[PDB]
Amino acid sequence: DLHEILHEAVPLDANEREILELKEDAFAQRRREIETRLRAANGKLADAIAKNPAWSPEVEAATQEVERAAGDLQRATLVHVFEARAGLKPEHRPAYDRVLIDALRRGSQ
Amino acid sequence: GDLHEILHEAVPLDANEREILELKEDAFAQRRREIETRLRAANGKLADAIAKNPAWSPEVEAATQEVERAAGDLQRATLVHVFEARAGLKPEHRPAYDRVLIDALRRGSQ
Ligand code: NI
Ligand code: NI
Repeated sequence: DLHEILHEAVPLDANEREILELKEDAFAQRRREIETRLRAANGKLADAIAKNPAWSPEVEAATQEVERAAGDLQRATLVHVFEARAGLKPEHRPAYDRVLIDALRRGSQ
Repeated sequence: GDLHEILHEAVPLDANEREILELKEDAFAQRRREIETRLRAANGKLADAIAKNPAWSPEVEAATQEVERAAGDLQRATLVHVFEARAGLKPEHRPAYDRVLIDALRRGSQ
């Protein structure tokens, strides 16, 4: 929810909004792509447990995919934070940082 | 809701099942706190780094990887707990537990 709390947290001029809108679509593609992997991995866990409620090679395999998809989402969200930052004018960025830093510090708790 | 909290609410236990699962539930709860601790420490590491140099530094790359690991750890740790809890259940009560488990998980496939 770092993406959510940062989204529209700082002002944006006309040209900043349009660039950050393109970056948002790129993020949306990557996110939906990871989200699909997560969904498929869950579906296979469903079949596995419904077949045999034990930690089978099926369960382990799907779990690693869930693990990887979970981690990929955290990295993708952080990368987008910096990508969105790079789309700001070199005088607006410190305002973006202060919200980001606090959002992390209040999450360090 | 969370799968751990979906199950905890949806499939109820008897008096004996709760007393039996008490030790294991406390074990998982403290395992979760350890991972939560790791996550918080990772976030403060990112906060301190960006404040020094708002960039993708080695400090940022390392902390992100720590976040990536802890996020994955929680998923596995939760799943292991799900099976551990299932073991301490009466054989008769397991289909209900399984039903909530499979359904809650099936929702995560859509
Ligand atoms: Ni965004
Ligand atoms: Ni539990």
